[PDB]
Amino acid sequence: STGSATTTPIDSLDDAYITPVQIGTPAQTLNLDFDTGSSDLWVFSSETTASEVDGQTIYTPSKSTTAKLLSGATWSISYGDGSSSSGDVYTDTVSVGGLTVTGQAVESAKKVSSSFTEDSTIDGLLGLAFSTLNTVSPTQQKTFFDNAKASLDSPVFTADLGYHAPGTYNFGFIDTTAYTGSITYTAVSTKQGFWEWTSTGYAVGSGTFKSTSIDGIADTGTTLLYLPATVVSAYWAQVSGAKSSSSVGGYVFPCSATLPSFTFGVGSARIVIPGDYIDFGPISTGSSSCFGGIQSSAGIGINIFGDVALKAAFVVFNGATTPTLGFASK
Repeated sequence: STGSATTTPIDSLDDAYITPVQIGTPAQTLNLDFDTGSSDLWVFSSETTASEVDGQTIYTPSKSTTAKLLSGATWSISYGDGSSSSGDVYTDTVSVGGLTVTGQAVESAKKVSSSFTEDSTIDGLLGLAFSTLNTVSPTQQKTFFDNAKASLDSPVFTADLGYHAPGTYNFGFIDTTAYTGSITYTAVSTKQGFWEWTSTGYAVGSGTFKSTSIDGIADTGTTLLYLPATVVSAYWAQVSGAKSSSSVGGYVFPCSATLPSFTFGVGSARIVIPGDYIDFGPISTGSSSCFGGIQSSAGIGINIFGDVALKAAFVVFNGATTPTLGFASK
């Protein structure tokens, strides 16, 4: 089997992407944030504290003929941005782009933090990291991908995120029309539960490539590219008027600037992030100061190849016995 679903930016900055997902019988369609940096599929629901729901579409398990409470199971998650959610657990039929999993754990939110309430466009998350990170207790549950895997034509999914435009998540096949050139594959460590890999270096604009190992994660659920302070300083030093602002919370630059590209290495291959992808717009409405899309990972504890990086590539998440990541230009 295979599945193919369009993913759409939630706003004009590509802060996140939402993908329609069918849950239950008859189908209830919710727009979920596919997150390769976590491993819980959780949704706003009929059980979510009413004051914490503001415009989201909710899952109502009592209206689904295929829903069943996983008795005694609970979940609780907190994300890198400090947001969180928690609740109880159902199993139900879940379909993404024509690919159906029966008995998928659907984590029903009883409580969500303010950032989720305030984002009317995201009805929940669909985690695509390794199932070892799943937060269900007492017995951890499998991700949608883990459950689908044995049914898939090939044990892969691909992320093809758009710059200010829709893109695609495919399951079970590689669309050879969706990228240019070849896909370069690189090793993955699952030791921390992430799609963790080692970039071979970077270049700033037309500069020479610096060969240096940068360990990080491929994370569709993070907006920006977070890299070591050395790398990030070298980038912004090439932008007139750029500086790190503690009051704003990162590097800022004059909105009139022309940003250099940023190249990262994947083995002997190279992915070029155009300068425009690094512009995240005014720091506040009407400001002539703009926020950078490449920021320091110092204090996160891990480097993160978030959407700024991933949307410059066609990315293969290979869930074979020995997992790997593939990157192609597009």
